[PDB]
Amino acid sequence: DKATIPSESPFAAAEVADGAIVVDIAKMKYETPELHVKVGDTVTWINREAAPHNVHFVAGVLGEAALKGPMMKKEQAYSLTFTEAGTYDYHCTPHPFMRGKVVVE
Ligand SMILES: [Cu+]
Repeated sequence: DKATIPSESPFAAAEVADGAIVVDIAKMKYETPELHVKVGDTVTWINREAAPHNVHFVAGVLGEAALKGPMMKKEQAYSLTFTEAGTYDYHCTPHPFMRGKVVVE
């Protein structure tokens, strides 16, 4: 695999780690839709909206299986720690017009 999951389920926005890089989910978009990070960085998405949102990487992107992130309620967060260089596309399962990518250098 190319990422580890610190918390399998969402956690409170106010619990976000120091050093995490944050991507806000607001205005029905990933507000940083192309994020560039380094190997070993933790990316945290935060849902600012009432509707649930997640991040979803299809099979073969972060590893063999799809990574279907948990549904984040309003003011919840979810993190992934990227361990290998690559370009990792994702989308929102309930709202698949929402697209993003993490580029790990
Ligand atoms: Cu979404």
